Amino acid sequence: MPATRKPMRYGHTEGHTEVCFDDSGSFIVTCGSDGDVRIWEDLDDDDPKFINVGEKAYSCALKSGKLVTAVSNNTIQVHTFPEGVPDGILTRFTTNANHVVFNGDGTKIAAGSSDFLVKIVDVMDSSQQKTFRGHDAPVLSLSFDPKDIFLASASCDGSVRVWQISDQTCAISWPLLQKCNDVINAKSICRLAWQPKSGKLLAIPVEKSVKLYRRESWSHQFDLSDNFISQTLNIVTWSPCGQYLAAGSINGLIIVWNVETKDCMERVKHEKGYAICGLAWHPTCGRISYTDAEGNLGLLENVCD
Repeated sequence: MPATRKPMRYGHTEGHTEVCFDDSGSFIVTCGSDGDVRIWEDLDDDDPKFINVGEKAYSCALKSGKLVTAVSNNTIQVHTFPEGVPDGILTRFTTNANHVVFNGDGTKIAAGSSDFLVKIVDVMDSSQQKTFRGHDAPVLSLSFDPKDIFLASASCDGSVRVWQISDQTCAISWPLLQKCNDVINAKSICRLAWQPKSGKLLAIPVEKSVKLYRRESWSHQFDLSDNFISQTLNIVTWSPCGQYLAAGSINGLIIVWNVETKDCMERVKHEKGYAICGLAWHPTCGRISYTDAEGNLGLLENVCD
């Protein structure tokens, strides 16, 4: 039986919209350009709990009861979650940040901004910060190595780079992306993702494929492709076991692969063809939540049934 696509529902105003599951897996958590973070029981929840994090949210990450958001006063801030108690400011940039992520155990965050910088900050001690310098245009996306050795970044300068966290050096850079000056002009936000457990592979959406590179050697392993992908892939996310990978395209396609066998497990088309800009795998079940550039929220169930 194929994955069942519940009907998408309105989540936020139009614009970039992110999604994850809460720590328990019982809730879907979205954040959007209206500056709200919404907490949904499911897609039938007509009264989701809200956290007003600012006038506009660019990105949100959630781990172990800490909600970290990039908002339009150029700060990276913290709230407790789901309570929503303000818990301070972790760092700032001279412009907005475009992505913020937690590391594997939730003790660190990384953020990337339109002033080209990447910063890692200790969640419990904002005085502990590391800055990664080298990108020549806005940073689009970040992903932590689960082994806490490396951090990957994708940028409007056309590069995907891997950084060594301990000394902030650049271990490798692949010129895989199209160049542009502003995030609004990016063909793809290239929401790349490290493989969860071993971190053996880094998955990068590039044109109509997902490219898999091996850690430490930075060698290309193989690509995941499909005849149904007709427009650029925007975002990937792994199943928590590291065995499956989902990708979302700029024209609304969601596709799932078994990464070991490269078998295609699922394909789901967006009814209106909006770009997938948020995508998340449930922590324990075959369930994938996703959000699109129009602010809508969807849910796939019985994934890889």
